[PDB]
Amino acid sequence: HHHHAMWKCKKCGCDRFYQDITGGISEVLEMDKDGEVLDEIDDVEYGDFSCAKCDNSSSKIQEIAYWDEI
Amino acid sequence: HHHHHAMWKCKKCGCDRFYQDITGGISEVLEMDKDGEVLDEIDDVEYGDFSCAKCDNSSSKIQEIAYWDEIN
Ligand SMILES: [Zn+2]
Ligand SMILES: [Zn+2]
Repeated sequence: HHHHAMWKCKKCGCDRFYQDITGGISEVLEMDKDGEVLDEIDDVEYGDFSCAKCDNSSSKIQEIAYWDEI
Repeated sequence: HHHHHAMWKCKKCGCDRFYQDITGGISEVLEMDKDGEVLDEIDDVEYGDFSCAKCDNSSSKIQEIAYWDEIN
């Protein structure tokens, strides 16, 4: 289910991509007297993909990248 | 462990359950499918302001919206 292939930036050839976290919410389950969250349940919203080398970004990886099979 | 030392309580509600906003950070995709779906990811979330789960009393500091009770 892995190592089947790889996406590559259509502009620079990088195969390592980011995904912006747009927002979300944390359900704090435990905190300490000093005020630090120790246990939580996050529900992050994911956003546009980006290229680690050139920053080519879009909502869909397809526009910014191609699938190179191994 | 500090996991039962006590509880924070809203200075308006008395509620002990708080949220923390996610201002948003960056994720690091490590495995994506031919369909374009993320499998493995390393998220670097940036957290924001606490908000009471009832009041909505909110601040960047839990100490401004709540007080620490003590289980003793
Ligand atoms: Zn690129
Ligand atoms: Zn409250």
